[PDB]
Amino acid sequence: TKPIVFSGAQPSGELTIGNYMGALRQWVNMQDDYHCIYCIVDQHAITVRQDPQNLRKATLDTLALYLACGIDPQKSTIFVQSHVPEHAQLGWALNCYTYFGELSRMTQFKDKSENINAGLFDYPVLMAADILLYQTNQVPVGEDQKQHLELSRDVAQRFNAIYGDIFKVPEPFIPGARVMSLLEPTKKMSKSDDNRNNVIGLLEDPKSVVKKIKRAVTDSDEPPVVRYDVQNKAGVSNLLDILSAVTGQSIPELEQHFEGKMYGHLKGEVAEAVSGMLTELQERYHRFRNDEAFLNQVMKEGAEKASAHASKTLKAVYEAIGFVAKP
Amino acid sequence: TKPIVFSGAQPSGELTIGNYMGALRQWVNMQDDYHCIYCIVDQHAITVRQDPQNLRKATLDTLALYLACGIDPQKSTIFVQSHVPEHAQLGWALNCYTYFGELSRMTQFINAGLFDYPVLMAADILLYQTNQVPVGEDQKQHLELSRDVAQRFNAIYGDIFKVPEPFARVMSLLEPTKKMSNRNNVIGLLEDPKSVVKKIKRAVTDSDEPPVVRYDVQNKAGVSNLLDILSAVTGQSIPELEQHFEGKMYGHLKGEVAEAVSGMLTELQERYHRFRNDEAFLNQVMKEGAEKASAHASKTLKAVYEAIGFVAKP
Ligand SMILES: N[C@@H](Cc1c[nH]c2ccccc12)C(=O)O
Ligand SMILES: N[C@@H](Cc1c[nH]c2ccccc12)C(=O)O
Ligand SMILES: [Cl-]
Ligand SMILES: [Cl-]
Ligand SMILES: [Cl-]
Repeated sequence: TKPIVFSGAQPSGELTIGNYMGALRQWVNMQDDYHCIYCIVDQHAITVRQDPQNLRKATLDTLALYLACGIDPQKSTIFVQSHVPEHAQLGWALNCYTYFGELSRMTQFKDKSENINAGLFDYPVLMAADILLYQTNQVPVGEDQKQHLELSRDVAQRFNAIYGDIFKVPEPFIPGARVMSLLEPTKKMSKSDDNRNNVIGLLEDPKSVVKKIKRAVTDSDEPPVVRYDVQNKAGVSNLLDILSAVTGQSIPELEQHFEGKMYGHLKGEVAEAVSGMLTELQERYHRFRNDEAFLNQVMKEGAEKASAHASKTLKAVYEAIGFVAKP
Repeated sequence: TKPIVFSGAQPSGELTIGNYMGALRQWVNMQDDYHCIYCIVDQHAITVRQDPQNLRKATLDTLALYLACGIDPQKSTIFVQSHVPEHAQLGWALNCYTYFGELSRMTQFINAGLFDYPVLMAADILLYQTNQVPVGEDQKQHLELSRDVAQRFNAIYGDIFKVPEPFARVMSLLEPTKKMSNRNNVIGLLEDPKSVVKKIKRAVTDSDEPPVVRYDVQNKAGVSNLLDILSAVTGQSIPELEQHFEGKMYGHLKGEVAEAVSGMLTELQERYHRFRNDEAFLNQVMKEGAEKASAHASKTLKAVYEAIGFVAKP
């Protein structure tokens, strides 16, 4: 039986080449060997105040972007969280099996903190419901969500001890390419960066892409030497890693290629490689994003697959708890 | 048209005549002056540890008992809370418009459900455009939170919610200064006439010599409470009962109270056992009640989701 993988996607409308070449692009090629579920978590998004029109548009942006990256709605389950009522239903039930102190001591809650709302406090529980609803075996998680996945595992184990093996206990599972910040090559490229000159978005205009890459930090070696050395030449190594990730050429092959050349040549090839990659992705993105009837059909079928799987686990949860079954 | 009243009923099943003749019986008679909604709140019940079988049984007990008292599932909306997903859905959304300090400052307030259930209660009420909510003094603070959250959300997004408003003296048989709510203080609605008469016989009375059937809450609390119970059941004003009991002792009063209470309870109990043992009938009531409740509630939930900025579920 295929492992079940659950991934939450904030409706931001933004991904970086780091997110894509590092995580998503590889997952696109694993949709046949895993049961991949992608959930656009608009219910988590409103734990911070959102402009309503931006939220709706960014939900569709994110959907069209995942489709353009290659998520196939036939092979995978992709949907909008609020379209599947089971997420909020199980979220409430798991509140009653979650300790108050488990939530009050979350780093995200103290790091987001009297002008705080209960959704910021409670969103770890909704996250646990998102995962446990689908008998999830694996969850891709960054270091910042690690504490949240641990709670989901603790709640699944706590519930199972009381009522039987109802939930699968999820595990972290992070498999690709190493993409660092353009002006700070010792820090991973992050979509949350304040300095946007460190980041290349998948939907960034190609003109701005070449500009940012030409600004990418390199070293003061005289004469310049294009070789991979992360400790001494972090900037040059980062550009080599990005170029290798886009073109498939190995680092040694690129080194021989740039023997005797300046860092400007490396930046030039990186810029046109990345720009070409974003050009292909953006052609697909605009096709999908300007056909909102297609997007609606994807959302409808995705939510129906999601609800059909999710309601099996919710019904088992309600039976164990002692709710009268819905006729 | 008719104002909407929302009432949450905990799945307990063991109501007293104080509950019935104080609140639920008048409620039953108001089903055509109001659009009455009765929600059996099993999702609130699990904020404290519940035995699964007892929770399931008590949910059905409450439904059968409310029907037996005269709640009409065609005139009113009666349903089990967990059968209507819109309650949890709006419950989560309203968490994001509730201050954490509002919940921590709650007097009644350990799992997160016990901390967060006031938000779910606000969702329960606001889903149905509720005008009035009958609340005990212990829930007054909860109702005020629901008003604050509704006004706060409306100020941000427009007038989506209606701001709700708050909407027979039966005392303990052994200590009549406290209300009937030690089961010897209590007369349950599902209590056989033999048990009812025995508890009423043990009801405290004064020591006036000669004993007098007169209403006096200061000096004759026990006798007055018995006159209150009889007045509630028969419909006779207390002064009429005083004239009727002139020259009679407290044994005569207690015998009349027992006969009247048991006569009322045999009607309710015959209906309760007919409904309670008919699983198909209860399933039909819960099914139609959930469908009515969801159709009403989905209207508010869809407006909330549209205002907030969610893509509408296609
Ligand atoms: N909290 C996650 C989003 C999320 C919700 N549910 C999830 C389940 C798995 C992974 C991520 C998620 C984030 O901010 O990124
Ligand atoms: N918590 C309430 C039940 C309830 C839930 N939601 C409500 C809304 C209105 C009135 C009561 C309720 C009680 O214990 O009685
Ligand atoms: Cl990131
Ligand atoms: Cl460097
Ligand atoms: Cl009471």
